[PDB]
Amino acid sequence: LPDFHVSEPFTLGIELEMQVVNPPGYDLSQDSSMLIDAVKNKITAGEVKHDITESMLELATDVCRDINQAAGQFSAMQKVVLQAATDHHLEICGGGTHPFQKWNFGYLIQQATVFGQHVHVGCASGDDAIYLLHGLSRFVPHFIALSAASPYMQGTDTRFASSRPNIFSAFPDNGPMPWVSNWQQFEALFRCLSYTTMIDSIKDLHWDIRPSPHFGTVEVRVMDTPLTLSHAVNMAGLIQATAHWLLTERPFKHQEKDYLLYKFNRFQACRYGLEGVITDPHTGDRRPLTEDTLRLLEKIAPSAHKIGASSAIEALHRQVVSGLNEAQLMRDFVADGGSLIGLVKKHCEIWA
Amino acid sequence: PLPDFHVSEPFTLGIELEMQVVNPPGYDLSQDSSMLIDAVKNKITAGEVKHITESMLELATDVCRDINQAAGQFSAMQKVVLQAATDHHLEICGGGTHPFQKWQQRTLENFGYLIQQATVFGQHVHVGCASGDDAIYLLHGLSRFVPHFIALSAASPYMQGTDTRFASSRPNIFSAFPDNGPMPWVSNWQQFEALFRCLSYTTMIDSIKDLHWDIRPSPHFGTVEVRVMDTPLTLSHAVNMAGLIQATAHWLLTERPFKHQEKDYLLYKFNRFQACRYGLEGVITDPHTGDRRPLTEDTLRLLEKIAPSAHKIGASSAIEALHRQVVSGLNEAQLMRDFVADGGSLIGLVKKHCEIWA
Repeated sequence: LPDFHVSEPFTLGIELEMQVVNPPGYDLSQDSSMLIDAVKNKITAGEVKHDITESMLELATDVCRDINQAAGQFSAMQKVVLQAATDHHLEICGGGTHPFQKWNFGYLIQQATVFGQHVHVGCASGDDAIYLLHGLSRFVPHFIALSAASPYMQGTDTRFASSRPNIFSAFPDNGPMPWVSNWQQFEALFRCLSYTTMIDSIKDLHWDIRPSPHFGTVEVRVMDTPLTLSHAVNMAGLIQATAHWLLTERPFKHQEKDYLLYKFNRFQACRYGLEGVITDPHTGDRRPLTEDTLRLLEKIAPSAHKIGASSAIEALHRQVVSGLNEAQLMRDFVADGGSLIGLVKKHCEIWA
Repeated sequence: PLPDFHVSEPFTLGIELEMQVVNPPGYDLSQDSSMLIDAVKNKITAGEVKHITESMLELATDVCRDINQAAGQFSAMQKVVLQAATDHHLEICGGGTHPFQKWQQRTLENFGYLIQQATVFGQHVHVGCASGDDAIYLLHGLSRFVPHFIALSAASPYMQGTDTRFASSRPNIFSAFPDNGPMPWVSNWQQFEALFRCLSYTTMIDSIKDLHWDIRPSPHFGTVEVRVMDTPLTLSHAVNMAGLIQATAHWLLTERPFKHQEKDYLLYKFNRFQACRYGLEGVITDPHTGDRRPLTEDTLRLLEKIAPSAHKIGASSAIEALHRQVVSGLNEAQLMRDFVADGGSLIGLVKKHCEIWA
């Protein structure tokens, strides 16, 4: 593995996997490679690629300093993209799963395509990356609940706020990174994992949060892709302010037992969103995520000012206080008599 | 708190087989394994026959001293069950999954669509031990061969009518639950209680029985329970898998051949996946040395180390039959695939599996 790249203070990078739908039926497209081959010169900052499926358009920012910069690169990418979409009679929308799309790892891979948002935070060293990773792992339940946007799967209400994460549960590498206390221990772990033929690079390990020594960042990849660009930017600010608070204040001394209930709390967030309950593994104390998330928001507020994300922190606070659950909001649209086709159309208009 | 760990006679055996009750002439999972059970009330001389899941019949031996006593208790329950079946026009067969069946507690609330799949069927083996520390040592020893147990028992390539491409797909059914796979690491009984105390702080678990681990300790029965295997097509195989586990348990606790450390589990999920997907053709990788070898080869090394222990406890037959299987280059999953490749239907396949069990 290469030396851990020394990145600039808390740099930021965002990747969004958007859905490409084909009107008027509004199911996922399969001919969206021509979208990239339509913006292959119409994007100055950031990057746009596509999956092997052709139903996903990935937008990525370059390395930014704050959410205002990310927001600008996304805004500029959005105009071109929307133009190309219209030019090809296609539409773009966010969300963790397409509501009705129906589909060697055999059948595990034969499930509908899903859409996630990844956020990269710069670190100065490997030991800092490891500290940042463990610190962020504590709020993964919170990051999932705040971004949950995938209640529907193949036409049925799964009851989950975010069902997308269930699609990877059978894979060996799913979930939290195995524990390591520092960068040296991480290199040994990666060395051991590399023994299998399945693992050749870190890119192959789909942990919820993973470090990158080549880019000098820690990557959070547990979130559903948001319905709007602004919410995606706010989640990124949230993660950047938490990173700043963790690394500058070092509020915790990380212990393996901090991860004991990691999967149980992760499940509660996927299944119930902010109404899920988080349990402390050391004391057994339980708290709804709405309450606990408000406490995270108040704790990282000063750090949010410092790196320019206080506006994201304030908006997330307003949303937790009022409820605003996209999962439910989708269910209400449908409960009010709207159709899944209509819901996808609504989401296309919303993203624009 | 958890019960004190019951002092069992070491190496005794308790076996459970969840059998499939199918309905001719369509051969789908039946919804009457109840009237069949009520038909065998009392008839069972030793052991027990119970359901949960109207398509499932569970055959459980009592606590046995050796595999022969076990082969005995099953053979007798089998005759009884086979006759009750005949009188109700139902049939019985093994296998980890029903090849074409499609789906129709406080678990629904929590998991929703995740548990609304097809019924899966496993063989469970309980090995008695003297204490909690011994149970922990025994569990870690057995965790090293979980890939071997799965591969040797693989018999669930089909799921809901479709070929999954796995040898044993049943072990994935619980991949979405927070407590599936290997038990979190603890080094002795004292730490295990601390582990269980932690886990029970959550809503879905108040007892050892709510845990979906591959291998689970039972302070109540005074046993270490291996629960990763698919229910085999025959009773002889079920009995032979129990003898392997018993022989390995004997080798582990008497020779104490490994010095257990958390790093031993590092590649547990990758090796577990290789077994599920390719059966004995799977490759096993050591996390320490990085050595890679197919499960066929590794299973033969296991059979060698446990031959002496098997002789003393009366399970050499199990070991020899397993050895022939390993070098036979044939596996239930491929035999099911060949059947279908040759023109057979999944329905025909189930009918054939009922004739095999009988």
